[PDB]
Amino acid sequence: ECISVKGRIYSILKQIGSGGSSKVFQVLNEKKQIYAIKYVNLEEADNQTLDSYRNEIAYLNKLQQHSDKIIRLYDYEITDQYIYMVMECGNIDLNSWLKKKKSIDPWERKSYWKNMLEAVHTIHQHGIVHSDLKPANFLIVDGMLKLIDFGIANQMDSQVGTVNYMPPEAIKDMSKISPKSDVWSLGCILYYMTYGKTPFQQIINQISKLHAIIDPNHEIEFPDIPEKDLQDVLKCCLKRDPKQRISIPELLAHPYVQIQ
Repeated sequence: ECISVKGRIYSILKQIGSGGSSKVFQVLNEKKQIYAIKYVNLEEADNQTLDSYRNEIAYLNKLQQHSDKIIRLYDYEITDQYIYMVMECGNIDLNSWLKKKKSIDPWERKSYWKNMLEAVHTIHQHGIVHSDLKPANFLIVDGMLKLIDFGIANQMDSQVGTVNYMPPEAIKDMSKISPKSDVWSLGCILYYMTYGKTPFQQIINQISKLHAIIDPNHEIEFPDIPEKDLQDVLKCCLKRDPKQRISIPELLAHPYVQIQ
């Protein structure tokens, strides 16, 4: 049918998904402008769960002003039973688009990489460490990557939670989860954009994958390519020791990102 936020009326074009029962929709306001509206049901949420949603909502609203690589939260209404959020409506999340794409335009990969670092740098400036980045977390809005989520709301339809992007600090640390950890994941994303698979995607035993990820003897292949900067980038993010790992400010001054 049709939804009203705060005021304020919206026709429902489609449903982008069921969280669930978070439920995203393609919607249209009175001016027939397209937004994305995220309904969430608080009916059965507790202290910390609720307080995590508030917190993510809180940052998303504040971090608006610091970068345009964060998804626009235009307006939102929240009660004791639910949340509605009016948001920037994208074209397609990165993960899906990559599965479709057979291989990417080299210059487009560089473009997204800049978009990615930019958004993640922002949240890092405010002392947020996402710690769980996948292509899924990025939305192509008008040919441009935007981070749609800060991984604060860590609580809620197959089993599809991959450890392909997990940094080795996480796994040894059983502290050391820092922004460097976020670099590790971003490396994997580019690596996939670069080479086709993620570093340990070929291994299929989750338990091994882990042992592999944290084992220095296990060496990631970096097949030689035209873009030897891209290779250099890839080599620096996937350095198993955080200290040895490169930082995002340093990545922003990298020839790969800066030189054409």
